[PDB]
Amino acid sequence: MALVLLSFGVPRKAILYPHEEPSWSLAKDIVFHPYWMIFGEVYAYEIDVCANDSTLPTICGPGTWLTPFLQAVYLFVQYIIMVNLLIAFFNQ
Amino acid sequence: MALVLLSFGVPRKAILYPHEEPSWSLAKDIVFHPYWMIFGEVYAYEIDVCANDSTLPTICGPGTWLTPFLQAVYLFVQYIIMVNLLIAFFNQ
Ligand SMILES: CCCCCCCC/C=C/CCCCCCCC(=O)O[C@@H](COC(=O)CCCCCCCCCCCCCCC)COP(=O)([O-])OCC[N+](C)(C)C
Ligand SMILES: CCCCCCCC/C=C/CCCCCCCC(=O)O[C@@H](COC(=O)CCCCCCCCCCCCCCC)COP(=O)([O-])OCC[N+](C)(C)C
Ligand SMILES: CCCCCCCC/C=C/CCCCCCCC(=O)O[C@@H](COC(=O)CCCCCCCCCCCCCCC)COP(=O)([O-])OCC[N+](C)(C)C
Ligand SMILES: CCCCCCCC/C=C/CCCCCCCC(=O)O[C@@H](COC(=O)CCCCCCCCCCCCCCC)COP(=O)([O-])OCC[N+](C)(C)C
Ligand SMILES: CCCCCCCC/C=C\CCCCCCCC(=O)O[C@@H](COC(=O)CCCCCCCCCCCCCCC)COP(=O)([O-])OCC[N+](C)(C)C
Ligand SMILES: CCCCCCCC/C=C\CCCCCCCC(=O)O[C@@H](COC(=O)CCCCCCCCCCCCCCC)COP(=O)([O-])OCC[N+](C)(C)C
Ligand SMILES: C[C@@H]1CC[C@@]2(OC1)O[C@H]1C[C@H]3[C@@H]4CC=C5C[C@@H](OCCC(CO)CO)CC[C@]5(C)[C@H]4CC[C@]3(C)[C@H]1[C@@H]2C
Ligand SMILES: C[C@@H]1CC[C@@]2(OC1)O[C@H]1C[C@H]3[C@@H]4CC=C5C[C@@H](OCCC(CO)CO)CC[C@]5(C)[C@H]4CC[C@]3(C)[C@H]1[C@@H]2C
Ligand SMILES: [Ca+2]
Repeated sequence: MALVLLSFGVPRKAILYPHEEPSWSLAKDIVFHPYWMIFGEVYAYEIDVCANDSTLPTICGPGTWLTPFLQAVYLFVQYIIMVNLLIAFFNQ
Repeated sequence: MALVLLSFGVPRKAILYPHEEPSWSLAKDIVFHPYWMIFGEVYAYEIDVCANDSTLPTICGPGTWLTPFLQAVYLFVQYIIMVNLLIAFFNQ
C-alpha cells in the first residue's frame, strides 16, 4: 500500500508542479495527499485543476489532464482492492 | 458498477445542464462525479442546486429537483449494494 502511494504521488507532483527546485516539500507532497485519500478525502476540487470549480486554477498547464486518470486508478487500488484486502485478511 | 454510473450520470447531466451543444465535456461529466461518489465524496453542496447553501445557484431550473432522488438511489447501489458485494467477494 506504500508503493501504490508513491507510484501515484511521484507522477502527480511531477505532472502538476513542474518547476520545483530541490526541496524537502518534495518528500511530503509525494506522500501527503495520497495518504489522506485512503481515508476517503478525494480532494475533489483539486482534480482537474484546469476546471472552473478548481481550488487550484494556477496549476493548470501541460500534462495536468493526466492526474484524474492516475487517481482513478489509484483509489480503485487503495480503497477497493487493497483496503478491502485488509478486511478479508482480518475476517479470515 | 459502470452501468449504474452511467445510469446516473446521463440523467443528471441531462437534467442539470439542458443547453449543452455537443462537446467532449459530455464524456467526462457523465463519468466524473459519479466515480468520485463511490469513494465517499457526495458533493453535498451541489445536490439540490436550488437550495440556499448551494455551490451551484445558477444550475437551478426545471427538473433539477430530481437529482437528489437519483443520487439517493445511486449510492445505495454504489456504496451499500455493490461496494459491499466486493467485500463479500474477497472475503469468500
Ligand atoms: C517504520 C514504518 C514507516 C512509516 C512510514 C514512513 C514514515 C513517514 C514519512 C514521511 C515523509 C517525511 C515527511 C517530512 C519531510 C520534511 C518536511 C519539511 O521539512 O517541510 C514540510 C512541512 O510539513 C511538515 O513538516 C509536516 C510533516 C510531514 C508530513 C507527514 C505525513 C504523514 C502522512 C503520510 C505517511 C505515510 C507514509 C507512506 C510511505 C511512503 C513541507 O515543506 P515546508 O516548505 O517546510 O512547508 C510549507 C511551509 N510554508 C507554507 C510556511 C512555507
Ligand atoms: C467510458 C464511457 C465514457 C465516455 C467515453 C468516451 C471516449 C471518448 C474520448 C475521447 C478523447 C479525445 C477527445 C479529447 C481531446 C480534445 C482536446 C482536449 O480537450 O484536450 C485536453 C486534454 O484532454 C485529453 O487529452 C483528454 C483525455 C484523452 C484520452 C481519453 C481516454 C482514453 C479512452 C479510455 C481508455 C482509458 C484507459 C483505462 C485504463 C484502465 C486539453 O484541454 P484542458 O484539459 O483544458 O487542458 C489544457 C489547458 N492548457 C492549454 C491551459 C494547458
Ligand atoms: C479497460 C477498462 C476501461 C476503464 C474505464 C473507461 C476509461 C475511462 C473513460 C474516460 C472517459 C473519457 C474522458 C475524457 C474525455 C475528454 C475530456 C476533454 O477533452 O475535456 C475535459 C477535460 O478533462 C479531462 O480531460 C479530464 C480527464 C478525464 C477524466 C477521467 C475520470 C476518470 C474517472 C472515471 C473512470 C471510470 C469509468 C467508468 C465507466 C464509464 C473537459 O472538457 P474541456 O472543455 O476540454 O475542459 C474544461 C477546461 N476549461 C474549464 C479550462 C475550459
Ligand atoms: C419518507 C419520510 C419523509 C417525509 C415523507 C413525506 C412525503 C410527502 C411528499 C410530498 C411531495 C409533494 C410536495 C411538494 C410539491 C410542491 C411543489 C414544489 O415544491 O415543487 C418543487 C419540486 O419538488 C418536488 O416536486 C418535490 C418532490 C415531489 C415527489 C415526492 C417524492 C415521492 C414520494 C416518495 C416516494 C419516492 C420513491 C422511492 C423510490 C425507491 C419545485 O421547487 P424547487 O425545488 O425550488 O424547484 C423549482 C425551481 N425553479 C422555479 C427555479 C424552476
Ligand atoms: C482504447 C483505448 C484508447 C486510449 C489510449 C490512449 C490514446 C490517447 C493518447 C494520447 C493523447 C494525447 C493527446 C491529448 C492531449 C491534447 C491536448 C494537449 O496537448 O494538452 C496540453 C499538453 O498535452 C501534451 O503535451 C500531451 C502530449 C501528448 C501525450 C503525452 C503522453 C501521454 C500519452 C502516453 C501514452 C499513454 C497510453 C495509455 C494506455 C493505457 C496543452 O495543450 P496543447 O494543445 O498541447 O497546447 C495548448 C492548446 N493549443 C495548442 C490547442 C492552443
Ligand atoms: C407512493 C409513491 C408516490 C410518489 C410517486 C411519484 C408521484 C409524483 C409524480 C410527479 C411529481 C410532479 C410534480 C412535482 C413538480 C412540481 C414543481 C415543478 O413543476 O417544478 C419545476 C418544473 O417541474 C417540472 O416541469 C416537472 C413536470 C412534471 C413531472 C415530470 C416527470 C417526473 C415524474 C415522472 C414519474 C416518476 C414516477 C416515479 C415512481 C417511482 C418548476 O416549477 P413549475 O411550477 O413547473 O414552474 C415554475 C414555478 N411556478 C410556475 C409555480 C411559478
Ligand atoms: C525506494 C524509494 C524510492 C523513492 C524515494 O524513497 C525510496 O527515494 C528517495 C530519494 C529522496 C530524495 C533524495 C534527496 C533529496 C534532496 C533534498 O535536498 C535538500 C536541499 C535543500 C532544501 O532547501 C537544502 O537546504 C531534498 C529532498 C530530496 C529531493 C529527496 C526527496 C525524497 C526522495 C525522492 C525519496 C523517495 C520517497
Ligand atoms: C454503451 C454505452 C452507452 C453510452 C456511451 O458509451 C457506450 O455512448 C457513447 C456515445 C458517446 C458520444 C458520441 C459522439 C459524441 C460527439 C462528440 O462531438 C465532438 C464535437 C466537437 C467538440 O467541440 C468537435 O470539435 C462529443 C462527444 C459525444 C457526444 C460522445 C460522448 C460520449 C458518449 C455519449 C458515449 C457514452 C459513454
Ligand atoms: Ca468516507
